[PDB]
Amino acid sequence: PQITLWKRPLVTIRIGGQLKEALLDTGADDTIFEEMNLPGKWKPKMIGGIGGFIKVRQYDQIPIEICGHKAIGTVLVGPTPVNIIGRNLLTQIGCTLNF
Amino acid sequence: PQITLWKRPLVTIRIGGQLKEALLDTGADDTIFEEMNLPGKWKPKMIGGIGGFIKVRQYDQIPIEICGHKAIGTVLVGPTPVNIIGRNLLTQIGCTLNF
Ligand SMILES: CC(C)CN(C[C@@H](O)[C@H](Cc1ccccc1)NC(=O)O[C@H]1CO[C@H]2OCC[C@H]21)S(=O)(=O)c1ccc(N)cc1
Repeated sequence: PQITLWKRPLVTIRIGGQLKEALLDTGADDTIFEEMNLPGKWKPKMIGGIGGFIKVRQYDQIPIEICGHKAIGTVLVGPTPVNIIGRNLLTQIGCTLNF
Repeated sequence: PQITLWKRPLVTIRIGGQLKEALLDTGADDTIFEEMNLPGKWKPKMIGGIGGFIKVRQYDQIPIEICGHKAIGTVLVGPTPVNIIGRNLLTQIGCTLNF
């Protein structure tokens, strides 16, 4: 799709068979979801944003479907204000900025 | 232009006698720049993201030039680690997400 930016670019995603809303976020290097259960091993990690650093759980090679487009990559779980799809997955679905 | 997302979407912007690098950020509601001393009236504000909140000054009707495209609107100023062009100005320069 072509998505304009008068509203937040929130899209429904499928992750672990569950539907969630997430923000397409070109200023995020990484993908972070609010607290949820994901299967398999995770690695403790820390990441920084505008307001400081947080601790997250890093899950590798997680399939996610974003508006019907498949990605498989790293998903962090931690105290983000909203679920965010970052460039690690936006690149996999072929997303670009255009003006 | 078309900007891919393999790397951070940093572009040159002009805000006064300052040429700066800023992130084209679909996950940011409003433009926020690193500490600088802009002219007019303003309003204190707190903006939140990963790690918590920062205090900023909100300035209105500030003209900026983004890759040669003119914009004019709200610019927040505060201790952000990265200059960010948010949706408030991305819309004005005709920027969309496409996949
Ligand atoms: C978390 C988002 C809902 C909101 N943020 C914009 C977001 O794009 C920031 C923008 C950003 C970019 C770099 C540094 C700080 C903030 N990215 C971010 O936090 O990404 C994190 C996940 O991937 C990592 O890569 C970048 C930081 C990590 S925000 O910076 O907090 C923000 C919030 C409000 C406004 N008006 C402007 C910006």
